Amino acid sequence: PFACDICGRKFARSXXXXXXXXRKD
Ligand SMILES: [Zn+2]
Repeated sequence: PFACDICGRKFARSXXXXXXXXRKD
């Protein structure tokens, strides 16, 4: 795994890394 800064949570690698929703909301 790897963690986000902005979430403080663990995730995989995942071509949905389409979460670039850290540009607009
Ligand atoms: Zn995140």
